[PDB]
Amino acid sequence: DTMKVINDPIHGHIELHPLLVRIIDTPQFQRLRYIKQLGGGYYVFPGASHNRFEHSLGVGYLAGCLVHALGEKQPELQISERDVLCVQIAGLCHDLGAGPFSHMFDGRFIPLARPEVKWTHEQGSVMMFEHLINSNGIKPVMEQYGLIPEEDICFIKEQIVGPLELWPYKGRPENKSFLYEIVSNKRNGIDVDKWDYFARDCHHLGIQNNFDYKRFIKFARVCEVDNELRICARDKEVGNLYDMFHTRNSLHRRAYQHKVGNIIDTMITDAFLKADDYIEITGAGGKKYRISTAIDDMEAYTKLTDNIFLEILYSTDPKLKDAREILKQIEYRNLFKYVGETQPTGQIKIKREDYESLPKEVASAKPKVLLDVKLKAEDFIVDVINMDYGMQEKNPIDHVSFYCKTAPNRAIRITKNQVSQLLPEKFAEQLIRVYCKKVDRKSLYAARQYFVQWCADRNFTKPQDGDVIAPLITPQKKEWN
Amino acid sequence: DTMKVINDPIHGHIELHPLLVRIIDTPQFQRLRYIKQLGGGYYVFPGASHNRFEHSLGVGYLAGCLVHALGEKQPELQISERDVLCVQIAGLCHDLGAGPFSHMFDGRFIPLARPEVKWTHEQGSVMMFEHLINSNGIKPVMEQYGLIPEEDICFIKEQIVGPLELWPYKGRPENKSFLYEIVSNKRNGIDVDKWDYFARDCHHLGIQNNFDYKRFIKFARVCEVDNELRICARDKEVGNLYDMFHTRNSLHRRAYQHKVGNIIDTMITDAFLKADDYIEITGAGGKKYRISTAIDDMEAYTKLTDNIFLEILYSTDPKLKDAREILKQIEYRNLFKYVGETQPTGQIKIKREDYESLPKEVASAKPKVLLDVKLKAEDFIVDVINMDYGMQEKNPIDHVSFYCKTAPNRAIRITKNQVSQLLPEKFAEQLIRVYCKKVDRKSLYAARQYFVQWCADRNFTKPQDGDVIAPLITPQKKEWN
Amino acid sequence: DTMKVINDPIHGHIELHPLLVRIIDTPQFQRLRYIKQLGGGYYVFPGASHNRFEHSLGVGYLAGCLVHALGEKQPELQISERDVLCVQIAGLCHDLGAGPFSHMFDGRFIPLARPEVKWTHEQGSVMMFEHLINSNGIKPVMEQYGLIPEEDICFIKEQIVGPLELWPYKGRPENKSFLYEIVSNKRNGIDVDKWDYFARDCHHLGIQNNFDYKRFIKFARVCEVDNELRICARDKEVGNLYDMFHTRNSLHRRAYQHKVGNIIDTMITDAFLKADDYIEITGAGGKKYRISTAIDDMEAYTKLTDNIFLEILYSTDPKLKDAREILKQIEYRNLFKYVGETQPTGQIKIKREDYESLPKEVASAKPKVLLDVKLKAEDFIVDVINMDYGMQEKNPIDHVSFYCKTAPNRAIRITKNQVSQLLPEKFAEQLIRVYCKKVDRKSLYAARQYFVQWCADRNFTKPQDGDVIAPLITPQKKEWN
Amino acid sequence: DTMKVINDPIHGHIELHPLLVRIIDTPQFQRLRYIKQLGGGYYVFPGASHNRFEHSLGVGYLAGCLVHALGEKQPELQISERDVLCVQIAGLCHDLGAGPFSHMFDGRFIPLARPEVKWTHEQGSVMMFEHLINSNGIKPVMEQYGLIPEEDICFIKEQIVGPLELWPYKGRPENKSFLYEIVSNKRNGIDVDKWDYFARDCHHLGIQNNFDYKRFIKFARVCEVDNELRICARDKEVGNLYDMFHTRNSLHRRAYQHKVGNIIDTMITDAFLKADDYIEITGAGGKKYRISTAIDDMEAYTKLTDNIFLEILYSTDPKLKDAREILKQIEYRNLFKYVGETQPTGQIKIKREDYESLPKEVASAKPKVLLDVKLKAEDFIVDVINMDYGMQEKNPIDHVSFYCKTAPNRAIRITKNQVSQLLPEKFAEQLIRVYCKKVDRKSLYAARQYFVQWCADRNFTKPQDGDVIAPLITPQKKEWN
Ligand SMILES: Nc1ncnc2c1ncn2[C@H]1C[C@H](O)[C@@H](COP(=O)(O)OP(=O)(O)OP(=O)(O)O)O1
Ligand SMILES: Nc1ncnc2c1ncn2[C@H]1C[C@H](O)[C@@H](COP(=O)(O)OP(=O)(O)OP(=O)(O)O)O1
Ligand SMILES: Nc1ncnc2c1ncn2[C@H]1C[C@H](O)[C@@H](COP(=O)(O)OP(=O)(O)OP(=O)(O)O)O1
Ligand SMILES: Nc1ncnc2c1ncn2[C@H]1C[C@H](O)[C@@H](COP(=O)(O)OP(=O)(O)OP(=O)(O)O)O1
Ligand SMILES: [Mg+2]
Ligand SMILES: [Zn+2]
Ligand SMILES: [Zn+2]
Ligand SMILES: [Zn+2]
Repeated sequence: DTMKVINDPIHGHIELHPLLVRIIDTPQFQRLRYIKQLGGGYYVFPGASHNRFEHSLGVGYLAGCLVHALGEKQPELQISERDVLCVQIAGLCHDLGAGPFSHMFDGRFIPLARPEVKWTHEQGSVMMFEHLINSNGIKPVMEQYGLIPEEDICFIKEQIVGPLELWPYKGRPENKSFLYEIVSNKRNGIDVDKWDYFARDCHHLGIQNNFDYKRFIKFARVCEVDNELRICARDKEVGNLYDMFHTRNSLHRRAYQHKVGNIIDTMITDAFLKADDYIEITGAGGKKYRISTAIDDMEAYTKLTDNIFLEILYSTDPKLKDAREILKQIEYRNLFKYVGETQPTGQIKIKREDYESLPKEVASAKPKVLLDVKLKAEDFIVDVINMDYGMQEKNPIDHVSFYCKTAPNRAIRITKNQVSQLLPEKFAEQLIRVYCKKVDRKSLYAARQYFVQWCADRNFTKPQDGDVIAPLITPQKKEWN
Repeated sequence: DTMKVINDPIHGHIELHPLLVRIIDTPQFQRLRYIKQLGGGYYVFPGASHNRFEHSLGVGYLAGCLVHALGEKQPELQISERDVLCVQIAGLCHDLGAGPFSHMFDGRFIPLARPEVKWTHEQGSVMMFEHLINSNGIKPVMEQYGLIPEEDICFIKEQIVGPLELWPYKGRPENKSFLYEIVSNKRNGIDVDKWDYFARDCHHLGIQNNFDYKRFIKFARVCEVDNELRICARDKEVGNLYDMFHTRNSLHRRAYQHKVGNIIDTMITDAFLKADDYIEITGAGGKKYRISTAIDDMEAYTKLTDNIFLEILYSTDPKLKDAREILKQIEYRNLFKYVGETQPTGQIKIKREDYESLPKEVASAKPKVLLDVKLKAEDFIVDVINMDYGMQEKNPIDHVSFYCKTAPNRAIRITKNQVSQLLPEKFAEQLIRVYCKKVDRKSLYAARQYFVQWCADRNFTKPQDGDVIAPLITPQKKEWN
Repeated sequence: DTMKVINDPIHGHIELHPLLVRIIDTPQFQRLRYIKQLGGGYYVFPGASHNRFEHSLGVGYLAGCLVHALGEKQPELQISERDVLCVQIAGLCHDLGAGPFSHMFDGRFIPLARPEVKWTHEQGSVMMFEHLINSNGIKPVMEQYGLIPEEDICFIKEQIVGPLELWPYKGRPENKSFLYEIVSNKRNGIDVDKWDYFARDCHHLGIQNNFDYKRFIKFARVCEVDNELRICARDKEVGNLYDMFHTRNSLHRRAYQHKVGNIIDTMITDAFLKADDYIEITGAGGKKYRISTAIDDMEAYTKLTDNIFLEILYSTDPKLKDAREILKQIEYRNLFKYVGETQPTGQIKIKREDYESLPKEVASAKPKVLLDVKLKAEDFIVDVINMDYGMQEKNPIDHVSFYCKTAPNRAIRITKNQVSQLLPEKFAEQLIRVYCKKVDRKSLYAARQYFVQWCADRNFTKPQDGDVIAPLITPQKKEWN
Repeated sequence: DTMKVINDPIHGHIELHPLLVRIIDTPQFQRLRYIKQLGGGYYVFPGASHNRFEHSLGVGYLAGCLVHALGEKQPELQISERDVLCVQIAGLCHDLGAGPFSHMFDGRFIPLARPEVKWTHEQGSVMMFEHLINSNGIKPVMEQYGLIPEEDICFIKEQIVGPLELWPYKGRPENKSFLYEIVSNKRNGIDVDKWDYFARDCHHLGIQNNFDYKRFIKFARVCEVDNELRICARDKEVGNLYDMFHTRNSLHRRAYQHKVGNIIDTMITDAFLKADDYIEITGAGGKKYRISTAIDDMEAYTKLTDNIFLEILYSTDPKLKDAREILKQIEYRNLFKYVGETQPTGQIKIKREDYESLPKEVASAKPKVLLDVKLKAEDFIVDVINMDYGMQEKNPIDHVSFYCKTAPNRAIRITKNQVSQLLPEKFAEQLIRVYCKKVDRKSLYAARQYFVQWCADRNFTKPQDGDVIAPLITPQKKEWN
């Protein structure tokens, strides 16, 4: 069979090898048509209707581009078409574990529904990949195209999830180390996955992207670093790399962590939690699963998509009333009310196990103001957001290797002070958003008082609108004035 | 409650008047989030994931822009903000009647499922608008903002569907005739609906748009034409108008009538037909409706979206197997095979009552060829496509009024001969596509022989691949040599 | 000496081989930075400030892209590194013969200044290329990078200008005929030169076209046609090809032949004609040349760019007063006034021999109206423009070869009747613009009367604004209603 | 007479009031067509051929957009069409004082040619505006459109250059203070000039823009701040503001201060210095001026554009030989060699009085390497570049006023700590680039040794490629290891 050409609004005309086509045309891959890339973000940015499917095509394409470029500039690397196909397949299949509304599912729902389990999106992708391969007879097509299914399937999985557990990989040896930096870069976070979603999300959101992946590809080489051949960027391109991470941060501030988008993800998750006992998804054998248990059976998970939303919204069963009602309130735009935003000060970090107690803290605050209404713990929502450069408190550029034009095969390192003094001094912070479920004027007022008092007691930052929303609280706070 | 700003990737930041927001935040309008603008086109162009929702937003916005422009350039027209709001509401609500997969529903499915009924997309939009209004207490909100519900609701409906069936409109008199030309121009098809979907579809498909609606708006005026005030374009802009329709035609040939997109629409429709007896959609009172009859109850139709596709796909009920299988074959990319394309010659038009007889005609033919495998009528699909400039055989530019720079309040007409000799000689044609449901090598060979013989017998145009797919048949037709 | 990466707003990051860089960094090439691509068009479209330099880079690049794609899809063509470099150089240098204001120079100025000489842009490019090579010691660099200067220099020139005097080319044999279809396609006009200026001019003008060269490249193959290996397009891409020419026509209608742009080209050409005796350009040995004779010495022509405009504009010598004044009137925007536009009918063409005589005719007509101030022939300008599909009366798609997917190695032909009846029936037409050098109210009125009467007498098309500018004249002609 | 529509690739179709058209169609304004926006940058980014003309149109337009938007949103500000016209004219004319290659002229050339005179670009623009007005009879045209020349010309000048001397402005009273923040914001640098060149320069450079000015305009209001009426942004837009300045910094890093671009500006400046004694520009009365003295006579400065470059390049006079040689060395791409880049450490700032002594410091350094060639001070170039957020050491966002959704007319302040911990800690830094005029391998090696030795001695930052370009020097510095 022959190659297919496909037209993508981001990358243009992409060539798809017949093996890739065989992989794409399976229920396991096509399911990605029914999962929105940005989930609840679509309910704030109406252009964001794009799905995981097209993004996956993009990542496969981009993975291919990088490996190809590397190969043509450096034939001594012995990059084979087999290598190219494996990196392409890895890029294509990286997101196969996506659940309903993408990262709402693994980031919000599963942690609340199944706290005992260790679930990652990537593990999901490996399992779903295995299921695709075994359910569609892919191994003989792989062999037909020069792949060796054992090592190569191992390699693809390793590209997606990391080492399956000092060279920890089995799919490829150290002299092909660079191949593991293409799809998901565990070392510094610089990969083609990011490059695709920056561009694609920007295209759909109506926000413009300022990162040029093509330039990066032009300037990329492979050099020896610690007895492995790794990808190195050109030294003077370091500025661009800092900008890339800045871009990432910007996209999170403007879109991915938009206050309303997040509150909508929250409400939908609440609906799924109230629906979990009663929704049935039929997997292997005819066995029944729940939304929270579909992850245990790939045939059921294959059928778990954004559809569940609509299944709940359109239901007539009384047992789903509660869930249904919540979704209906989303349609009427009767959302939880944003009360405010604050940050911790000094060294103070908030841990996830402390998240659960935060609404209790806010309601327990004691403002010295006349309050019509007393508010409870369940009236508040506290969303904690980690904003960083992808490596917690670390500078990812400290984990990038560079080359100089005068000696292109010699890897070097570049420190932050060698670049600019206008760069961040810290690379991680927390944003605390507080919302109130009671929508009346007085409850909202009260909630503002509770919130600002709470910020004052914990020495958090002064809310930007503090002097307007709670003028009796902010002045009696040494700093904030 | 204040105005909202929304960020659209096509138009940028749009202001939404609180009345519009009240209309948008209803189940009848939010419903459009679950219907793909281009339906089956998404299975060919992976960027085409956009839904009717954002498009309706865009059209409302642009209607607003045009009316506002007309108003600020010519205050003597007495355009009120009430007029602006009514025009905006009409733009927002024109597609309220969209069914699953947009024009697949009213264009393919409903005509086959219920041939006796006269259902149009627009009338559907009117009924759904009425339903939204009554189910959400909009009338007093309209009144709150200076609208007069009887006249204005009548006006909005008239803008969507035309005269509800001597000046035929009741919502506005002849001296505001131009207002009826903004949302859906029944006279020549030049309206803001088209502008939005050209721009938007081009953005998602990965095809670049070459029509400049902002320029058109800049050059628009209103002049007296036969005792009504109508929209007139600048004379010198006539070329652009021809180009617009050319653009329209291009999009239809590149995207909207794509051979695979159409066969996918055909298969989906076939599945919906096979599922029709068994799917239940709960409408008013709790009464059950089917996919083909949901159009009889707006409460039921509200819940009729692209979701059914998945409901059929995810089903386990044996009664749905047939339907299900069809959808599954789409997932495996086992589509009916494109055999070829031809056109009629001379004066010959194919009428709709004769569509049904075309596969039998193809199935008949005597290719005088080595007869491999015999094929039956039910093995063929024949799709007839009417390609025109929107007014059947008529030139729409003959129904446009122009003004010249030396006398901008004086309307004139421009004939085709006054423009260019490189323009089309005909403004309507028919396209005949033939596919075969038997997908094997020999069946395909056979189908090609039957098809070319059929083209020869009907004196149709010679297929482009004719000399290759049927080399024993093409020489027997002098005209083709 | 390594490759350089250069960033182009149209094509992105382009790689330039050291040989190409050596060619670029010469006075003969850098000269193209000082010559505007669209000449007078910048005085109508303020974004059109781009120069021939960047465009030449673009064409070199695209030429390379096409030949590389062909090579990798079909290794049996034996396309060498040398072939790629020669085609790139051809693209790079196809415009070396550009004169001040580009096509104003060879299209308007030289024919008026020296009607006896045979000057073309292409021959100018061959001459300038020879000069660049010889003045900068390029030949040994060519051999240093694997080129064979005699054969390859011949090949490059042939790519630019066509056969230097049956297989007429000496640079490459018939089995590489396809290489001659890349930079300048004399057979059908489909080349990378067009692709680049379509994209670039659109980028700068602020108008967009819908032609996708990248898609074309994806679908291009080389097949056998008449003992030649020629480039063939995929059959179903024929529509796009027709569209490509539509695009061309549109760009000419909107931008390249803009009425005001053309009148500015006319005025600048007049200033240059009036300046020719007095501007001195120093050529070889120190010999002096004029603007019209610099083409006789490449050392002088090297210094002949748009700069001359400013020299004339900034001059103080009385011998240049006339030239200067004209340019000054351009700065004050006192341009000749457009009076109107009309066309001839079907089978009769106006050939160059009559252009000179057209103003006398207009002034000669006797419009039965009160006109106080009579105009002479010298008060008029008549610009007639040939609009075609690039091959006079011919359909260029009749000269395109195609292949179908069932047999990609077999070239076939496709007729207009096989594609659509919505296409043009004719492929060439003439446009007549009339201007008046007298700019006062009464002179303008008079001019309108004369012009419309002239249209009436000659049975040309009715001017679009005819009933407005000459309401006393149009009633004498029944056909015009 | 009437308005003109003009098509700009950045802003689309702009309307120009007849007064603006009158101002534009003068030699003083049209002059801007012959001065490149980015000067020497065109010799690095080939798309950057745009001139000051189109940019000035853009700023006029945007100024109009902002004042207009403020006007419809808050009629209580009493913004008149007279105010709108005056702001448009100021935007239109802010750059009239541009010299050849824009900021090369006022930034490099004039300080070297005439260090005694105090010339700014802005004062230049004011003088040139006065000249335009007086030489073209603009005043009665101003009066014709409702403007009052005495007050209004003053207003325009004040908008460009600031107070010509409580409330320091005379053109408009304090209740129109916000009008002075539109074209050139002397308070915090947030103005429409920046918005336009960010967008335009990005469009031409092939760099993508990340700032959304339209969104800013939607969220802009006027509020009372410290007994003055100022433009305030919505609180939540604070992030966008920080990003805006980041964007600015990025544009300076990638394009405006590109090392090769700067060295090309440097060489051009030297050529102008060697040409100054010999080039003649004819000013008022017939008096002769130099490149360096043309600023003393507006009639002469009108004729001072990028043309001088070509005059020098095309000259034959022996007295200009040296100058000529320099330009020729640019054409052959024989440029001064970039040696390296470094920064001071800690609190150490380099003072401007010390710039001249730096090449001497570098040449005086004694690297312990065996050198063939010794270099002198005149062989080195040391470029010190101030990179900041537009207000030297200050955070400009500390000089921005914000408003909250709950009380849109109550201005507030927002501190850096209320926004993010990932923001710059410093807002100003110094960049030191070193180049060598000797271009042979050995001199370049030597220059590198001298340079890195100098960096070590001054305790500057370690050059990024230090260990590669100078491996015998870097180990001597503990701080660098
Ligand atoms: N004229 C066009 N311009 C831009 N994109 C197009 C055009 N036509 C189709 N596309 C898109 C749709 C697909 O995503 C991709 C490939 O389409 P296409 O070439 O029509 O494949 P196809 O499979 O239907 O034809 P075939 O099987 O005969 O090769 O490009
Ligand atoms: N920084 C941004 N840049 C571009 N678009 C944005 C940005 N932030 C949000 N958007 C989009 C999302 C929405 O479509 C639109 C409005 O967003 P936003 O201003 O955040 O409204 P909001 O309703 O959440 O805030 P508020 O109610 O306080 O005014 O702009
Ligand atoms: N950060 C950037 N982003 C986009 N384009 C850039 C950037 N920096 C430079 N450019 C452009 C300018 C040129 O057209 C092209 C090449 O520039 P550049 O990489 O700086 O080459 P260079 O010759 O100055 O460096 P070097 O010789 O050290 O390799 O890219
Ligand atoms: N069809 C077009 N599409 C886009 N831009 C155009 C088109 N035609 C012209 N332009 C540009 C060029 C100018 O910048 C601007 C105005 O052009 P145009 O409307 O033709 O002015 P004009 O002065 O020649 O006509 P007139 O004086 O008769 O109204 O738009
Ligand atoms: Mg809001
Ligand atoms: Zn991903
Ligand atoms: Zn529509
Ligand atoms: Zn060209």
